Amino acid sequence: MGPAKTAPAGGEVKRIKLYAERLGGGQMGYGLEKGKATIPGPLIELNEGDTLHIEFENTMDVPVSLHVHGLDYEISSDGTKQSRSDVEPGGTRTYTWRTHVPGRRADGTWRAGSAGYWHYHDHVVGTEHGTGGIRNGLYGPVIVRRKGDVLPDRTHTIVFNDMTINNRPAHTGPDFEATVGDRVEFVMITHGEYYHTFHLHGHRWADNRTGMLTGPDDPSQVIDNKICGPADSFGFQVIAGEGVGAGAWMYHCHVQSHSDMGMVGLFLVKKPDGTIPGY
Amino acid sequence: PAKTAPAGGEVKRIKLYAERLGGGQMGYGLEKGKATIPGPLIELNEGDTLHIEFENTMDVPVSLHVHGLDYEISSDGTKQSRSDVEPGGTRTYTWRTHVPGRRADGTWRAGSAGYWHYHDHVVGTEHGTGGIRNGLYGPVIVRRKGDVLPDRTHTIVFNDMTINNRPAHTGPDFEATVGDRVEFVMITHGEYYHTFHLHGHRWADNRTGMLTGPDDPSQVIDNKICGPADSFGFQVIAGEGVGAGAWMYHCHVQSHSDMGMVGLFLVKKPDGTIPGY
Amino acid sequence: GPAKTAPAGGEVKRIKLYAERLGGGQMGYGLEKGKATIPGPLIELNEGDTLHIEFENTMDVPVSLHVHGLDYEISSDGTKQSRSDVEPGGTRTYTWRTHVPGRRADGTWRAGSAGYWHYHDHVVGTEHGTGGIRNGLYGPVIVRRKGDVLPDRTHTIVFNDMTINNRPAHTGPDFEATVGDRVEFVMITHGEYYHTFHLHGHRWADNRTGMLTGPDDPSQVIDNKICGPADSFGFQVIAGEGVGAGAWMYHCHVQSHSDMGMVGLFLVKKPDGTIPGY
Ligand SMILES: [Cu+2]
Ligand SMILES: [Cu+2]
Ligand SMILES: [Cu+2]
Ligand SMILES: [Cu+2]
Ligand SMILES: [Cu+2]
Ligand SMILES: [Cu+2]
Ligand SMILES: [Cu+2]
Ligand SMILES: [Cu+2]
Ligand SMILES: [Cu+2]
Ligand SMILES: [Cu+2]
Ligand SMILES: [Cu+2]
Ligand SMILES: [Cu+2]
Repeated sequence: MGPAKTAPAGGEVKRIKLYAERLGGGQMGYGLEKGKATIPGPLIELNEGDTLHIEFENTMDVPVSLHVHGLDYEISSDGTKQSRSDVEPGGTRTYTWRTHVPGRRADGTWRAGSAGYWHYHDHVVGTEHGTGGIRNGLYGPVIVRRKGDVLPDRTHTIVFNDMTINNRPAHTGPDFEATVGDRVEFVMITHGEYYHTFHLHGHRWADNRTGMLTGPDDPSQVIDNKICGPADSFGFQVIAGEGVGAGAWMYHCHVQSHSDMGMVGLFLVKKPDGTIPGY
Repeated sequence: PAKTAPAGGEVKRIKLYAERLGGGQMGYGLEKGKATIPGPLIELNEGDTLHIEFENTMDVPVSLHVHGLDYEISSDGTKQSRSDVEPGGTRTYTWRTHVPGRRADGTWRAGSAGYWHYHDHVVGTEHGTGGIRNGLYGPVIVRRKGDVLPDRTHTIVFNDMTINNRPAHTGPDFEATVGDRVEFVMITHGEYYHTFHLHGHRWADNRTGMLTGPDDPSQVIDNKICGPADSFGFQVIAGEGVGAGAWMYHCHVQSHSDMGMVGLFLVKKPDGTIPGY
Repeated sequence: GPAKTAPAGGEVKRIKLYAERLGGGQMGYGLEKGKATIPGPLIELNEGDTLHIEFENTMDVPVSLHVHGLDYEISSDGTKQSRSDVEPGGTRTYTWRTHVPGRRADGTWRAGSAGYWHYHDHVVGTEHGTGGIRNGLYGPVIVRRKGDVLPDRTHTIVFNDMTINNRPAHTGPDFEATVGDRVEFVMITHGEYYHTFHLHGHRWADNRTGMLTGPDDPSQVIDNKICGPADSFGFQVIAGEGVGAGAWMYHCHVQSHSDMGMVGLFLVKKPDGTIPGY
């Protein structure tokens, strides 16, 4: 275990493509290429100061939109019908997201930077709030890193969408694998009608911007359990198995009927030899 | 720039009336026939004392209960403490506030500063379920010396399934000009949890809703879960980095969105116009 | 006089714990047979302490001990999948450890174990402990950091589904203090529902200790807090500070919940023992 890799300064202009596609069984998803849509959608990362142009195409037969949390966008990128920012069937649009660093305002106040654990999702499918689109799966993680932020080995996204994790059948996970000592990042997003409490066995994080204590000064409560509600996003990083060891470490919503009905997954933490004790 | 709050400590006095409004609604007001939902904004600087000369203008008992401020049990505003007000009655409710400081035990005593609220504790039940439903609630802000002052303050209450007891899809909308420093007080009441969301803007989840400086670890959010009696606030620079537009705020619980808990933060260009609206 | 503070930890400690049936379908944890309570006994450790829990299952159904926030190996997870439950009549030793904060090799700052936590059954009735938790097997755990301020008294309030501590509606509990006492509350939530915890006449910081660290701590100061199953938090107040003696209500603020009896009293006495208006 050596010194942490950290995020560099941003400010570069970046470009991707995104498609909205019908998937099997009435689901809909975002993808970086036609035929490539996933639920959750592709993870988008940026460094504070980066600009992102998303060349967007709706391949479906209903209007769809891309709406993002926390980042800078003009009203023309709001991704709503009210702002005439949605996309007709077979149409395209360029959505532009911007980000900025923190800094002293001319009025003496300190302007918060864009950095955080955020998300994007449809605002027009089935209702003008994207209720149907979100149900069907159009949602995905966005991470904006501040310069100096600690980088993980792997990032995993867990979305509680109504009664499902990542729109999966009950009791299907997903499961994520790590090796003891790995620095693992989780993005935790909630959607739909219901409140949840996210819980992770054998690990804990700080309730704050990065999910990690900035040092001894940081008062933030340290927690393994966090209540969340539709459109909430937070994130954190743990050292897999730290002080605990290898094992199949459950994560799950802690609402009792929710865990019983199956919103449950495994953080599978292997010994260096690839074996998991007691699993 | 950035006007700030002065040091507190004055003794202050206001009149407050509970009154019936249209259709089974009830509200607090600063003058008879002037009641509003939400009630009048009460602002204090830490150390201030507030004497409230309270008159119940209605035909049923009512009370005034406040969160976070200093009050003796006789100002609790409950039946249980015999602090409520009979129909037609008057009472003086007293709220006090204090600054932070070191205690004799060595700990750090938190001051009164923050985003708080008041509301009835006796109407319809001994928890004020009927009164709160009917609209007796209002915002209270206590400022610490040095706190940044806004240009305008707006109160948004999620009360059960309504915003400020309005009919669905009625707003309210609030207007601003790009660059204005705008304060929001966000209160929740009733039966249900909600998630408050504002397009195009973000705030720090902390006492003032703003980062204190480069060392403040607080998560920066546009979406916040809230339950009955939850109280928070923040300030934004209107349109900062995003420009003008009709910027939606709304509950993010999907059916609540769909059922009309929605409003607009209307941010005008200097010329008074809103793009896309 | 200066507050008492928590000492450095690092001792190896040991206790016995029993799971046992109580009246009317209730189940509880206890320090001695016949002694089970709901909530179960308070367990208090200093960071670095190790705790060996010598556990006996007194009941006819398998039961388990699962804990939040503390370090434990998978063999102390307390779940069926890890084969850490305890057969009826059986015994097992569960081991919880704790650690202090400090720098990692990678240069980051490792969070310590300190906090307000809880333990409960993971096993009875479903493999999430739904029956067990409903029956009352849950309890508070506090892990203190060296230097943390210590109270005169600690009280545990658990919102479990629609009850406070599995008590009948409108039964409290009520807690007594004298004006000026330093009183600690551990607030835990279990079951199916979100709640909001509210305390009249007092307030705390929403943060690790429930108290502001000093003039630079940004944490919101609150009298009202939303919580959901398995959330835990705690705080300490000076009873009656700036307010005075009185019967100070606490309750869930969801209106139907308070109307239906999730309510209790923080009874703050004058030094002579009397409470005004009560
Ligand atoms: Cu929206
Ligand atoms: Cu859930
Ligand atoms: Cu657990
Ligand atoms: Cu959203
Ligand atoms: Cu109350
Ligand atoms: Cu809502
Ligand atoms: Cu949004
Ligand atoms: Cu209240
Ligand atoms: Cu579990
Ligand atoms: Cu409740
Ligand atoms: Cu209250
Ligand atoms: Cu648990």
